[PDB]
Formats: sequence, C-alpha cells, structure tokens
Amino acid sequence: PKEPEQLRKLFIGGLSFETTDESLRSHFEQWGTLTDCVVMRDPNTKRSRGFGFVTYATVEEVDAAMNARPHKVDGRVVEPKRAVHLTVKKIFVGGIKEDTEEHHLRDYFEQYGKIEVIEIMTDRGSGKKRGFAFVTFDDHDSVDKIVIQKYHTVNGHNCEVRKAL
Ligand SMILES: CN1CC[C@H](Oc2cccc(F)c2)C1=O
Repeated sequence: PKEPEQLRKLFIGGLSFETTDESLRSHFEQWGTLTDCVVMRDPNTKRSRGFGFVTYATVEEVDAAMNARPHKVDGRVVEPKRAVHLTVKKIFVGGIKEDTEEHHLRDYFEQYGKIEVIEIMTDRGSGKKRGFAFVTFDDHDSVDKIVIQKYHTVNGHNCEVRKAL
C-alpha cells in the first residue's frame, strides 16, 4: 500500500537554469528511489523556469531528503518544499484543555523539528489556561509534516493543529 503520490513529492524552487531532469534526478536519488523528476521549462524556448519537482517512492525518503538540506544542486542552493504553499514555522494547537503542560507539547512536537518557542495560552484576566497553544519551530518542514497528519494525540487529547499566521 503506497502512500498517496502527493505526499511523496518535493517541489524544488531556486534551480539553476542549467539543471536538467537528469542532473536533478542524480542529485535527489541520493536520498531515495525517484519515481518522477521534472524540470519545468518554457513550452516555446525550452528555457528553464527555475523550478521542478521530484517524486520519491516513500514518505520516509521525502523526510531523508528534507533532513539533508541545504541542497546545492548544480552549484546553487535550492528550496525544496513538500505539498500541504503557505510557508510558516508556527502552529496553533487546540483542544489541549487545562491540564496540558509545556513538556507534553515539547516531548511530542520535538520529533517533528527543533522547537524555539512554546506558548501555552492563558486568560488575560484570570490567568487560567485557555486550552490552546502555539509552537514555533526553526524551520517550515516541521510544520508541513505536522499539518498533513490526520490526527495529533497529546496528553491523551485529540488536538486540532493548524498553521499559525
Ligand atoms: C504545491 N505547489 C506549489 C507550486 C507547485 O507547482 C508545480 C506544479 C507542477 C510542477 C511543478 F514543478 C511545480 C505545486 O504544486
């Protein structure tokens, strides 16, 4: 049972105009089997549009490629992103109620990426927990992995997680 193809793709921006299907493939095959690899070109001039995409056989291979950033492809640092692009480093986490603490959020979310800020929201008047939080990571891929999951279970609660700002 293969993961949906959409979840196995990486959109690569910032390509050198000299990158080809073949050179993009040779680079990204270092992190997995590529079932597809395309440089986007103008239909008349054939000149590169400066971006393309690759499709891996599995999501773990996407992860491996993302974990190997920064990628210098044909002499230029490129910008790979997965499909979810609203590129942000912060998430809203809702439904955590009053008993969820910082360490619950950190122990779970730290496995998606490096956390810089955890903000458990409290009432401006009473100080009581409001039941939601924001987590800021050092990089957008953490957020992208998070928001494509169907479910997040933290401190026994099924949470609603969305990109923030
Ligand atoms: C999630 N996004 C935003 C841009 C990207 O657009 C494309 C579309 C086709 C080929 C390609 F190489 C890139 C995409 O599908």
